[PDB]
Amino acid sequence: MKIGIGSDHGGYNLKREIADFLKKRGYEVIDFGTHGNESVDYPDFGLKVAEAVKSGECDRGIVICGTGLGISIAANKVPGIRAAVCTNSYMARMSREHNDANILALGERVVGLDLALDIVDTWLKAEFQGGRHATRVGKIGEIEKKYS
Amino acid sequence: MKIGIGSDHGGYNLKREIADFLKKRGYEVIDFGTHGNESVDYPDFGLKVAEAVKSGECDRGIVICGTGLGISIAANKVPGIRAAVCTNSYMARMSREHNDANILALGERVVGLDLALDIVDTWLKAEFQGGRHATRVGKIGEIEKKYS
Ligand SMILES: O=C[C@H](O)[C@H](O)[C@H](O)CO
Ligand SMILES: O=C[C@H](O)[C@H](O)[C@H](O)CO
Repeated sequence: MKIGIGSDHGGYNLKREIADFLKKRGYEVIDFGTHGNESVDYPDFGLKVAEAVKSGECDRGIVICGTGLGISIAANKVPGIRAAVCTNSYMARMSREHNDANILALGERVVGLDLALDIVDTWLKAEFQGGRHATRVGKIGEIEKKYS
Repeated sequence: MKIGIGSDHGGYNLKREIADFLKKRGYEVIDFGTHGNESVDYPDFGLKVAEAVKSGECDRGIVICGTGLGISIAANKVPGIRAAVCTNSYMARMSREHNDANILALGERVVGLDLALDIVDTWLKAEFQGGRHATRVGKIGEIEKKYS
């Protein structure tokens, strides 16, 4: 499965580390930048990732900034995107099992590298559980439809 | 200022504790439910708080579920809303300083009571820094306008 990855300059080093981790594990990775330490705007990169997931060019995405917060708020503006800011593996698992998140958000300034790899590992392996969780995900879809 | 709060059954007990904390400090609190431990759907209560913040009936909102994830994703579907899921005081502070978050999201199954009160304290007292952070909040606005 193809993973889209993106960051601002606040998530760029952790992005390089996760790109490396993902390839070693045999995922195909599309990197939407940013491509250096220059100051950039997290919404641009959140959008590239979220649009790639929306359009099926990626199956899922990972977005990284200092805290994860800005880039995932932005990613969540896109209809059909469910971006989950996770700071431990329990949140990562539930974001798959309950919320069927198709974007994982991370904060390079909040979680250390090995904690972030545990989180990414957990999230890639967890599976949506349907049932009442599909019903609730539909109700997120109803919000999107209301403001569309 | 007036604070809207809401939860699903997974966030109901933390909600009661936070309401009590906020009153004690002299905030006006509008509780949007849920009002018991019955199984409910986090988007309904996310929407209620998010629409109250948007309509200016509350100044800011606090939304609570098991992880904070579902309710914050749903709250983020409403234009003009910026819901931040925080698991520590640092994230809470940055979410105000950088992202100008007007909803705090919490997970009752992730953060213990006194940590959650530390996060709420930090979040209520932090202030938006403007500047380049305003520019980036406008680019979040551009995404909402694109899918509007
Ligand atoms: O929420 C966005 C991120 O924290 C950004 O990396 C910081 O603003 C870096 O200045
Ligand atoms: O993201 C929403 C929360 O995890 C909910 O409280 C749980 O699904 C409770 O079943």
